Amino acid sequence: TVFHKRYLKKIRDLGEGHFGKVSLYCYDPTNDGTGEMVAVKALKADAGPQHRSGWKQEIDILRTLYHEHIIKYKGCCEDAGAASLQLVMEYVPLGSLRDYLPRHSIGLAQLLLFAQQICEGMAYLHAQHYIHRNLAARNVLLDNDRLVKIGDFGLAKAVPEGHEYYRVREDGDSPVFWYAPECLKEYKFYYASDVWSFGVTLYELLTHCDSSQSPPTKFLELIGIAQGQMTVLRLTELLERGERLPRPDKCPAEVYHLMKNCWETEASFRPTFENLIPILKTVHEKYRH
Ligand SMILES: N#Cc1cc(Cl)c(C(=O)Nc2ccnc(NC(=O)C3CC3)c2)c(Cl)c1
Repeated sequence: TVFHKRYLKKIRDLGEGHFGKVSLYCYDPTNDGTGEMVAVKALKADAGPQHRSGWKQEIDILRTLYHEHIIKYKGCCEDAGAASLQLVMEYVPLGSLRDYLPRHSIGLAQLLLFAQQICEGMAYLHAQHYIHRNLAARNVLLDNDRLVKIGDFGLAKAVPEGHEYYRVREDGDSPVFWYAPECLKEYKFYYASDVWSFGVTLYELLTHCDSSQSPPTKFLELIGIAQGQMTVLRLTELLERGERLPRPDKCPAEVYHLMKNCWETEASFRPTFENLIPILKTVHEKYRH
């Protein structure tokens, strides 16, 4: 699929991803205004070869993924000004849950349905031999009150069939407050590491993405702000001591125990995304009416 820059009409900026900005565009070749709304993710024109290779990877991965709980790849547009490809994705009407939840009081059963859907999209992603490496409520988009879609794949990587992990490197933009201890210490990302991040994402939905209850806030309240280059080391240590994010207000005790099970120090003790699907289907059924 191909898109033409001449027919793209900018509405407003949607935000910042891993490898650039996301903008709301009205693709209208008829010139009336009835054209379909598209989310266009662009690579910054000033980025070096280290990001240009990572951006091409993001497009390639999203183009090969097809699932109801994963943002749809619409096509590619030739960016004449940046000499790269502009990622054309579907416009998810309600946006990210990080922006949606603090302003819209969403029921317990409804949030449980979202987590179930995240697990469904994540199980497919793992079946296609890919790790997300950036699972957070910030990267979970809402299409309607009963439908959720996984957003950005800037940090997503292909796990080669022979191995169960992918070796990561030192980076300042790493979502460390959503990362398992094995990613922070041994620099290894397993399929179980995405399950740890889901547990954190589930914690966010249950707090209604309240920034004062957010993972960086709660962990920095424990670590402190005057720890030099040892913020991640102090994070690794508290996670080893068995310290975890607190139970959100009105969150059921059994749901918090599922969270803690996604937060097992040992990667092998953590449930897979396939194990979580029938479990969340039942928990959602219990809390619905
Ligand atoms: N960090 C980060 C981060 C993560 C993601 Cl996944 C996005 C993103 O792609 N958001 C999208 C995509 C498509 N439609 C909408 N929809 C809306 O924004 C509607 C409210 C208007 C939002 C952004 Cl911008 C920043």
